[PDB]
Amino acid sequence: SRDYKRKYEFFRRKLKKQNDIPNKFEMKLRRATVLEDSYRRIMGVKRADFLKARLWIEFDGEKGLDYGGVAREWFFLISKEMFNPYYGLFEYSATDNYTLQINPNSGLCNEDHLSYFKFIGRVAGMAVYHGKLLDGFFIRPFYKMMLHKPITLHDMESVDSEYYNSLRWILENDPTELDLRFIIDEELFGQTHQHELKNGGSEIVVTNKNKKEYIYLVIQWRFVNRIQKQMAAFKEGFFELIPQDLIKIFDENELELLMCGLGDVDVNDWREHTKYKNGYSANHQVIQWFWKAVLMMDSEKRIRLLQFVTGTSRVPMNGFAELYGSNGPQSFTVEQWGTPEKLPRAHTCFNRLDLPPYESFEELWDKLQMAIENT
Ligand SMILES: */C(=C\C(=O)OC)CNC(=O)c1c(C)n(C)c2ccc(OC)cc12
Repeated sequence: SRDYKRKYEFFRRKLKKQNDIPNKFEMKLRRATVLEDSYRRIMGVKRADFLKARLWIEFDGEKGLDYGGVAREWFFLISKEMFNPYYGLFEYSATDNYTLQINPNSGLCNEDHLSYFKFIGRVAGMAVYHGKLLDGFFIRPFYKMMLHKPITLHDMESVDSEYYNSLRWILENDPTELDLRFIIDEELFGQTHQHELKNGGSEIVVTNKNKKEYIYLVIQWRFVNRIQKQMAAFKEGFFELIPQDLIKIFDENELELLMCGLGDVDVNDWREHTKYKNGYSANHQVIQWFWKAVLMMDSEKRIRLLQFVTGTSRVPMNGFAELYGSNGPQSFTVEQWGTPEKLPRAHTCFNRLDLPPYESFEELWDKLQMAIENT
């Protein structure tokens, strides 16, 4: 089979251009109401295929800009809004994670919530159709639901590890003597909430004979049952732009990468194909601290550092041994430039981090992550 790169190019060949469509899609929005205005237009088009036209976007009556860049800005701005937990469509999967899942209480904000999921679906499809990325990472089960792949216990590990270990225990041992029932206790607002996994579930005991069912119903309750209509509205919109036949070529990792640009970076591969100049070296103290800092950063923040130094996020194929700059090949490198008072600067055309010789690890962390806060 093909690898991701060939897969993508194959996918692009199959995604045929739209003939029977106006040569552009005009929408004029206002930054302060970018959600309401984007929604109204994109959900108002005669046909979804109008969205496949080249994107002619205009913010606030500001006339005369490069539409390839204004659109990229829109994808960034509309993502920020759609995926803000304030609105109640999406919420963080856990207190300790940066990943997003559908909020099952979405309907309480807005009775009309489902049509907003279709909108988000269309915009996601538009990102994929025109080759731009959404700004936001979803939980793995979001990506599997899109591909109609089964949600597994393995998918619980990435989200909630303590809960995954209780269910793995149950899987690997006989739970009969625990006297567990076909119910789920949930903690909300400092109260206990018990839900039937099935009819008369409180009176049915979990054993080795029915536990595979048990684990399945749990996983469903956690990731599917309360969010079926929302996801189904999101998919309808998404599939109005990308035929679901075509998306099945990718698996859940490749799909995340396609839509959003993961998100899973081997820091060892990063470290062993790096150069050092202007006094720095493989074992210099400042460089040790740099590699410590990177190690402890969020996989989201590691990428935002890579975006800053490279140009955009997209680790090359075969790892960091084949990184390219502007003119030909260019390995990731660090140069001892400037003085501790100034932040680090990046030359994207030479994939190089100009890094001052800082005196402390925490100073390095302070200055490095300030200079990343821009993209
Ligand atoms: C509802 C409270 C909550 O988080 O419960 C799940 C808050 N959401 C909104 O007030 C809201 C606003 C201001 N806008 C423009 C919305 C559009 C769509 C939705 O759909 C859920 C909610 C919105």
